[PDB]
Amino acid sequence: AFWASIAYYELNCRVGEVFHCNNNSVIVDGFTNNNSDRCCLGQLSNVNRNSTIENTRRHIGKGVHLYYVTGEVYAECLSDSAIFVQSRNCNYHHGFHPSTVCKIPPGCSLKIFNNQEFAQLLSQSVNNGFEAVYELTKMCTIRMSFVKGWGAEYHRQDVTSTPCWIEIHLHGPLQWLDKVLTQMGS
Repeated sequence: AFWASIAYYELNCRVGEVFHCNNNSVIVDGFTNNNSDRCCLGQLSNVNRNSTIENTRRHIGKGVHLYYVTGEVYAECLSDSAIFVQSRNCNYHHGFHPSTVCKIPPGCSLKIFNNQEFAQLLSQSVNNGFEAVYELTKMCTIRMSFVKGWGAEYHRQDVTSTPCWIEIHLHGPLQWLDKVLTQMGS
């Protein structure tokens, strides 16, 4: 019923409740002043907040727009300020460092998830060990931050280093994975 679930974070401390998307076209903004399709970060709260965070939480602006189609996810940077994505899947696709972090230019869009490759990987690994088919678990979760980058070619080198970011859990890919592990024993 929910293709995914975005959990918002501030540095290393999670913030607000997990948002579940029962829509396919879901926007994640940061503006201010209840709303199905939109997931607004701006109406959230944190005390551990501060200047360094306050400042970034204003550049999120139009934020990001995630699209789920046919079993594939897309991300368009609606914010006047960049967006940084790290998807093991999106990477494996373009043959990137499996940990590469992708900068989606304001106005731009990128396919952070391809289901076809996934199902491929999955079956391509079932006959390759359990622990293998399991780490494919790491693929069902994408993590994107706002404004400030991280990982290689950045001062910040782990998402926890950024003032704000999200975590997107792809249930579809997670579901199968289980069903595969399950049948890998009985």
